[PDB]
Amino acid sequence: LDPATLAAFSAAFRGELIWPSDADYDEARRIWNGTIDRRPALIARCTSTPDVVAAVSFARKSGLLVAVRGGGHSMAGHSVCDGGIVIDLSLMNSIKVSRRLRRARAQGGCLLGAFDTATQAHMLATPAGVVSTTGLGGLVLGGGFGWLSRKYGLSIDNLTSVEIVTADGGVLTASDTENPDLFWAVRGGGGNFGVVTAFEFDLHRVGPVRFASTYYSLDEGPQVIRAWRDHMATAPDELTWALYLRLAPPLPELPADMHGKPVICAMSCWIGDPHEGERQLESILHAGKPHGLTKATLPYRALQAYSFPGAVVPDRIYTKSGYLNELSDEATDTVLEHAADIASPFTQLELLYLGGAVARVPDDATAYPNRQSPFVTNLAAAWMDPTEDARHTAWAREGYRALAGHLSGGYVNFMNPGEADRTREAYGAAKFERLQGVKAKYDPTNLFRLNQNIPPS
Amino acid sequence: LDPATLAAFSAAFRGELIWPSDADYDEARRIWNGTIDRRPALIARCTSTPDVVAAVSFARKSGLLVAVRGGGHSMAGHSVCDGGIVIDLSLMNSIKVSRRLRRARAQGGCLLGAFDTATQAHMLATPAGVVSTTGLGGLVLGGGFGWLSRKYGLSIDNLTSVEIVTADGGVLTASDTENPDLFWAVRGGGGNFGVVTAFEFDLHRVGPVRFASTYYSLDEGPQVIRAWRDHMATAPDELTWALYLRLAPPLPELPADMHGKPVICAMSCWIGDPHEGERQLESILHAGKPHGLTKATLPYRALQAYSFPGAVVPDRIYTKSGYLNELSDEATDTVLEHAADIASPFTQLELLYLGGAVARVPDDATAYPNRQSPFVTNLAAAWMDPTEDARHTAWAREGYRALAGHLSGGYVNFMNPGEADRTREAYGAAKFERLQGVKAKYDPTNLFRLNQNIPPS
Ligand SMILES: Cc1cc2nc3c(=O)[nH]c(=O)nc-3n(C[C@H](O)[C@H](O)[C@H](O)COP(=O)(O)OP(=O)(O)OC[C@H]3O[C@@H](n4cnc5c(N)ncnc54)[C@H](O)[C@@H]3O)c2cc1C
Ligand SMILES: Cc1cc2nc3c(=O)[nH]c(=O)nc-3n(C[C@H](O)[C@H](O)[C@H](O)COP(=O)(O)OP(=O)(O)OC[C@H]3O[C@@H](n4cnc5c(N)ncnc54)[C@H](O)[C@@H]3O)c2cc1C
Repeated sequence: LDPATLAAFSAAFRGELIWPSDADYDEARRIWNGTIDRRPALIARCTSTPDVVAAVSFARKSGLLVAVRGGGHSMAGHSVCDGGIVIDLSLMNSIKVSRRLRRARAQGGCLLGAFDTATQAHMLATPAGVVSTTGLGGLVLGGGFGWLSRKYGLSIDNLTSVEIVTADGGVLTASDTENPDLFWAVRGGGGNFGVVTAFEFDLHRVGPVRFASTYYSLDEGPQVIRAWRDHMATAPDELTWALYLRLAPPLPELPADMHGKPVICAMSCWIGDPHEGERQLESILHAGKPHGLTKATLPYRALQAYSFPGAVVPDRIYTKSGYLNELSDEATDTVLEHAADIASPFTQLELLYLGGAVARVPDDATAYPNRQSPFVTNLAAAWMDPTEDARHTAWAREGYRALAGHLSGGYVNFMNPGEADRTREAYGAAKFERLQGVKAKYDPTNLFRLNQNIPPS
Repeated sequence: LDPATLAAFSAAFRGELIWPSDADYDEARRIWNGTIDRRPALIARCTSTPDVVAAVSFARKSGLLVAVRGGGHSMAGHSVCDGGIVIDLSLMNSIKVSRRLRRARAQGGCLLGAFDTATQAHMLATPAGVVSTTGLGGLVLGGGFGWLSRKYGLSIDNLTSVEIVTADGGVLTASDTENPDLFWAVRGGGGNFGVVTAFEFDLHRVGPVRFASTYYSLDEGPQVIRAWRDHMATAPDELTWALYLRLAPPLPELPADMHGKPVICAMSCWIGDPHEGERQLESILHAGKPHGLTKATLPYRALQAYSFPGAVVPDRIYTKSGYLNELSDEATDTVLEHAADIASPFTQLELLYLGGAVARVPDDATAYPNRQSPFVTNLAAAWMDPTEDARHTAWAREGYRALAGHLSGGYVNFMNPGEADRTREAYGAAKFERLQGVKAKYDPTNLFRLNQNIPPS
């Protein structure tokens, strides 16, 4: 690099720089998806909005490929690059909560767990994903859903404004009253339009929630899934009920006989009065014979911390995901036969139901696509051994292929590293080309292209 | 203030200053103990170690009373002052966790829930308190105990070094090899010796833990508490079992007749193989009939997020606590009789058992006193109404007074605002006077006096 520019950048940067020669480089460059092994020229750990301005201008002037990293959970591996700069936000994880306002301001590098901790100090909360180690940054920019979404919508449905650094180094506010074209785009358009350094959210009061997790044999697979899809079609918003097909974990609540064998793990909660929730959950817990039933009344922060129970975190991941408008009987049996071939104990075939509040938002209100498709399926292969990559990748691909016509769209936040060309299909032509128009205005050179990328014009 | 001193301060300060005229003054100055209503001259929200150096030097030159704020959980209200400066660390909450080193470097404003999130990304953990909103900063400086402590010790038993800003504005490292007198003092000596801007910890791998919570009627109060005190005397380190006497929360797992009436809430976990945990917990669950039994195998981060059942944040608190060397039958009847008079649904009479790894550290190895007393009781009055302060406070004082002589020492982190004169008894003469000698060296002017204070010399 040009020393003057490198020196210039350094003069303006108060964070920590990690070079390939430094000691925390190999670990700083690893992301959650360990199949992605890349070596940046530079890792810039920003500590403030001025730091990110300096890093973005440096990358622009040097012509370095820009990776932005929040929590490192990209299933496509977008948060690390070969030979470019990582704009790493993981040290910007402060959150200010006003109890009086029911508002949270969170930095771009926050983890969900920290966010939930800070808001639950006041018994407040807003929708986010179910794994607490996930970064707020990439989750919100792609939409973000979890236990609270059927009641309160997507994370973007509770976003009130952002502070964002654009590719030319300027700091902008985006809200419904300031740069509203940009505010439209960041609500579902990913990292395409700049580095969000602050997210502001509306918060809701969420007290203890009745929660249940249990396991069904695949022998009862057809009636469980059918009961689930039938019930969710008319369920109240307060009910969330998700199915995860997987090998049974060797946990004491399940008989040793079931351990390591394909099962349906069913998790459900009631967002509302726990007494009503006890009644609602028990009415849906017995479509199959429930094994290893755990029922609890949990602080919301404890529900957020629950997924998923297990001795390790898988090192290698490959996901194939899409939406469904209906889950047909043919589609049910296909999921069940593919679940029966699960090989790794970390792999999950996820069946999620959204709808509710998410569905109620007008389709063009944000850049998030496919609100009106209630089902999400995610074949989430996960494993350890690098020499078994092909078998696990193959399980997720062929499951996806067997379902293909039932599936439409795609959640940008579940895309794998080979799915760069799924961007148009995911958004649809209308949203895609409106996003292209916002990109030509705020990122005309496509400085931000490590994402489900939207080329300008 | 003197405008050239202030102008120098603000020039060196990259954080936020909050003045009494500022919007968010009133909220920034509130702490968790809402009986403490104080108005600082200035709240300085630090964002880095250089910020803390600037604020500390500004306070010293200005002669402002210094309050240090981490998580705001001071039961004595030490984290806000009338007329001084709050050096507020709550925006410094970044955590670096290295999976290879099993190390966590945590800034001095971290909350436990953020720390546990960050370490559990690698299935790692280290002992801390049981409520995730507590500040790491004040908790560790007093010792720190929770679910992992009988197995792995106090938080200070896993602290390997700190970065600390002393009253003269210098930044020091303290460890077993650098400034070891100071390193002894900060491990149990509170905020007396400076502002800790970073804590480094050893981490341990902690996977799923078998957990149980249940409630006993006070009718069976005597046999439950006797079984508890008899069993813990010889329990393995892996078992933690705590009792919380309280009004039963109106939760669906409990019969409506028990709602709002005094009960023993018993929580236990096994830090180890969940199948062995299931065996161990069931052997201790049946000294009385368990009502509202919840059993679960939880990620450790979810165990940390669990406390407490009901999840309501009380506005007003008053605590009386001490250690016990033995729990006699007469002390047991006293605890049961006072619990029967609990008036507020947020109030708890806590019965904890430490021992284990805490008790195997030599007594003089740190400044934390009374490792050899295994029992802790905490009469924690908590309520909403400011016009009823006297009743709630009276319940706590009277309970403590009833216990009398069974109680010795006292955990500095459970002191109330009227307990400044308990510092000597809490530490004991030998530790107190050694701490004074460390105080004479590192804080001779007693600039840091909002704490269980140790005067120099
Ligand atoms: C185990 C696991 C569980 C999950 N659970 C769910 C869930 O329940 N619900 C759900 O909706 N999703 C979930 N996700 C997906 C998650 O939403 C996406 O992986 C998301 O992009 C991760 O965000 P991140 O900041 O952690 O990842 P990163 O790898 O850091 O970044 C992902 C993308 O966001 C961009 N980006 C990140 N931060 C910023 C920022 N501040 N400004 C601009 N761009 C940014 C990056 O450039 C990249 O394109 C899960 C993922 C994993 C791995
Ligand atoms: C609801 C609740 C549950 C609790 N649970 C437990 C538990 O399970 N186990 C346990 O051991 N304790 C527990 N505690 C007590 C806790 O350890 C003390 O309240 C502790 O002082 C909290 O630290 P803090 O930073 O949050 O509070 P603060 O009010 O911000 O600070 C308390 C003291 O520490 C000083 N201080 C704080 N941070 C720093 C720093 N970085 N450098 C120098 N000084 C600092 C302050 O000056 C003050 O004297 C609990 C408290 C509450 C209120």
